[PDB]
Parts: sequence; C-alpha cells; structure tokens
Amino acid sequence: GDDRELAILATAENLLEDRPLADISVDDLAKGAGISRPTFYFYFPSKEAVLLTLLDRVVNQADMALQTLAENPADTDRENMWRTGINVFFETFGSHKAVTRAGQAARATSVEVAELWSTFMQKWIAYTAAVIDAERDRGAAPRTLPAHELATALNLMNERTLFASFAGEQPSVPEARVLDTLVHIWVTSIYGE
Amino acid sequence: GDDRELAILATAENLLEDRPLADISVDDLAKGAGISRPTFYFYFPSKEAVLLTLLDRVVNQADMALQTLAENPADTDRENMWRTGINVFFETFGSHKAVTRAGQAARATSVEVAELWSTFMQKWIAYTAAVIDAERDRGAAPRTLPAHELATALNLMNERTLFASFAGEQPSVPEARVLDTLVHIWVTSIYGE
Ligand SMILES: O=C(CCCC(F)(F)F)N1CCC(c2nc(-c3nccs3)no2)CC1
Ligand SMILES: O=C(CCCC(F)(F)F)N1CCC(c2nc(-c3nccs3)no2)CC1
Repeated sequence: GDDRELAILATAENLLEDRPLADISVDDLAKGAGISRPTFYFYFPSKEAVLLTLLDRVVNQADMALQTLAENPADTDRENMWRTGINVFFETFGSHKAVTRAGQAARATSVEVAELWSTFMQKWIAYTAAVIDAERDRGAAPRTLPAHELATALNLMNERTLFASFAGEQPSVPEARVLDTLVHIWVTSIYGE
Repeated sequence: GDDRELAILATAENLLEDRPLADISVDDLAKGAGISRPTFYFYFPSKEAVLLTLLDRVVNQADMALQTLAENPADTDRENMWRTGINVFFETFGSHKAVTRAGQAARATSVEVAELWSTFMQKWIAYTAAVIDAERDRGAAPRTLPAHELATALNLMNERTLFASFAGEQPSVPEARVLDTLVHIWVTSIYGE
C-alpha cells in the first residue's frame, strides 16, 4: 500500500546514481519496485513526479535539520555556529547527490521543481538574514550590506559551489575542502569591513 | 557571404529576448536573416550551433575586456580594482542577457557549451587566484584559504548571482544592487581574517 510508493522512491534514487532521469523509464521504476507499469501510475503521474517527491523529502529533511539547529543553540563561537548551519546542507545534500543533481537539472524543465527550490531558497535566505540582523543588534556584526542582499548572494554561492563539488564539476572546490571554503567566506563577509 | 552569418547571429539574439531556444526554429532564423532554410545550413549545423557561436563571442568579449584590465593597471584602491573586474562580467553579460541565459541552460544539454563555459571559468579562476597570490606576496592580503579554492567559490558565486539577477529569479539580488554585493564579499573574504 504505502510500502510500494516507498519502493518506487527507493528504486528511482538508486537508478539516478547510475544514469539521468531521461534514461530512466517508468517501466524501469515499476520493475525495480516489483509492481507493474499501470500500478506505478496509481502512485505517481510521471517519472518526473517521482523526482519531485524525492527532492521534496531531501529539501524538507535539510529544512528540518536547520530548524533543530535554530531552536537548540549550539554553544560556540560565531565561526562554528555558521559552519554547523552550512554543514546541514553539505551533509543532507551530500548524502543525496543523485537526487540533488537531478533536482537541480529539472529546475529548467519542471515548474513545480523550480518553485519548490524557490520556496526553500527564500526560507533559508530569510533565516540567514534574520540571523545576520540579530548578530548586528548585538554589536557582533557591522552594519555593512543590507542583510538580506548579503544572505541572498552567500546562499547563491553555497548552492552553486556545494552542487558543483558533489557533481565533480570542472571547475569546483574539492568536496573535502568545500565546507571550510564557504565558511571562511561567510564569516569574513558577515563580520568584516 | 560573411554578412549572412552575422544576420543569422543577430536574428537568433533578437528572438531569444522573446522566447527560449526550444521555441525558435531553424526556419524562424532563416526568415529573420533573409535567407532560406537550406542556406542557413550552409552556415550552421543547427540552431544550437548558433547559440554556441553567440555564447562564444560574448565570453570571448568578457575575456578580452578582462585582459585589457590586467595589462593596463587602473590606479586605485584594492576595492575599486576588484569592482572594475567584476564590472567586466556584469556589463558584458548584462548587455547580452538572452544569450547568457540561454547559454547557461544549454550547459545541461550541449557538451560543447558545457566545455566552453568550463574553459573560461577555469581561465578566470586561475587569474583571480594569480591576483590573490600577488596580493599576498605584497603583504596586502593574509594567507588564509588556498587562493585557488577561494577564487573558485567566489567565481561560482558571481556566476549564480549575476545570472540570477539578470533573469529576474526568485530569489535574487536586484540588478542595481548585485555589483556592490559581490564586491563587498570579494573584498572582505580576500583581505579579512
Ligand atoms: O547553506 C545554506 C543554504 C544552502 C542551500 C543549498 F542549496 F544547499 F545551497 N545555508 C542557509 C542558512 C544558513 C544558516 N545557518 C544558520 C544557523 N546555524 C546555526 C545556528 S543558526 N542560520 O542560517 C546556513 C547556510
Ligand atoms: O566575475 C568574474 C568572473 C565571473 C564570470 C561570470 F560568469 F560572469 F560569473 N571575475 C573573474 C576575474 C576577477 C578578477 N578581476 C581581476 C582584476 N580586476 C582589475 C585588475 S585585475 N582579476 O580577476 C573578477 C571577477
């Protein structure tokens, strides 16, 4: 019943390691999930709706991990705080590289994917901005750029850079270096200046 | 003779303001250029080869503008120097928004587009790294991150952010604010921490 939907999801994720969404067929997904093609369609309209659900669970998982951080303040310096937050995305998407990579490419192609990505990027920008402002009210950060324009560019940086790394793009920051790199840039641009 | 190739190029660029590459047909391009469909094919294999040539001229124009800067040192502070370099890309691609935007999307789809973008991103990263290092030998910049990993992430930032703005994406930095935003981040992350 439910367990089948989960099987279609797990099959899709497993096949996206080895190839793109284009070379995955509804029949491939049905086979893998141990159901037939017409049973597949009872659970999802398309292969693309499978991706969307997948991306949706990943992004929500990152989002939830970030709320947990926000509610339970990790006790530390400014540098470590920021690193902990960037680490949420680096870990969460880095554990779901095929879904990430495919979810990025379907932004060009799927309006729902584009808008889901958009909703969350906005949510995460807003929270980064809310935290930069909080940091400024306290006197820890100088009032340089508008907080929200700063948050925007720094979050756009992480998206490009994190996914470039994960995909192994030329050029990219090696994955083992990406986190320190992004953090140096967040911390100097937020506190400097 | 040559003037026709230029007409196909100018037609393509003009039609990409109003719609995507998908909704532009070879016949559309031929019409506009005042030639027939089989004459089109004498000059280009495909519509996609038209885009490539277009992207190639833009990217080379940015590249050339950056060399001019590099050879003739503008006399100024560290902040203005960097701003002048980022301004090359903001101006050059901002004058060619449809070609940019289309050239970004065809990266997913065209290996030649992907590799052209890749060659230049590498070239521009290398030069940013060479300049960060020069700045460090002089004692103006501290030896924090590896210069080349720093250049990489900052250049990835500009790509994402500049194009997000130009496309009017949600979310993005307003185009009238994008340059100051990127510069604050370059300068604090290069000189700070
Ligand atoms: O890196 C992303 C989004 C990246 C999304 C993506 F797509 F993967 F590129 N950040 C969004 C939020 C930002 C952030 N941390 C925090 C906090 N940490 C600890 C306590 S409060 N508050 O805000 C961390 C960077
Ligand atoms: O912004 C880009 C590439 C962006 C590419 C793109 F795709 F548009 F996002 N920069 C590459 C090079 C960097 C740079 N400036 C300079 C100099 N200025 C003055 C003298 S020497 N030396 O290096 C400027 C930022």
